[PDB]
Amino acid sequence: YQPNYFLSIPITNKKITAGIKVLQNSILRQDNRLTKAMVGDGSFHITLLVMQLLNEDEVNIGTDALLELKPFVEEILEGKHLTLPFHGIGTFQGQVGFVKLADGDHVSALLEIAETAKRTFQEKGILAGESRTFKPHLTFMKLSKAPMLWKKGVRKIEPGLYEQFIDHRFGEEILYQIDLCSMLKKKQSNGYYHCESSIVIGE
Repeated sequence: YQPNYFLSIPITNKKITAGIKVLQNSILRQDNRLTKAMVGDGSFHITLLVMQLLNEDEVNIGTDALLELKPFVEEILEGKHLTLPFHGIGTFQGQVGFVKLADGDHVSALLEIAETAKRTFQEKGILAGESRTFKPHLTFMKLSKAPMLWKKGVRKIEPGLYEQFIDHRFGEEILYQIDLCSMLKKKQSNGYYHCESSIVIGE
């Protein structure tokens, strides 16, 4: 199915987003027509769960399900913060560029949170989650965002473009806020997705 909503972990560590800005700019000085492929300032996030919310009631139901999820995430973390280290760069078939989530104990915990999120939402009547493997990543560019690129010979992200950032430590994000975000609504003033509601997992 086509999702229109998602649970989002926003990137709040300014060092991470500043490092990505540098990466994006270095790519652009090499090839400036990649401008519209870059994800917008202020939009950086990890997608935790996708879903469909198709009316006002369902948007309210999503918000309820997010609230209900909070204690579950607290249970899962067992008194330790979840730290997500962002290191290196990867692509999905040369069309989507992303900062990689480093391997570690956090990946399994994150996956557990994603599956518990999927269950919590479905038990409230929300079509959520996917059948494909959860592979969290921090997107910085998508060629699909700039349709004219095909139309003029740019049909893959040149791996040389981000060569210098291949083993760049962008930084670490501690899980705290989880946002319920609209994919299709107008973005916030600061560049972030439209947010229906948020919880904090935190403190």
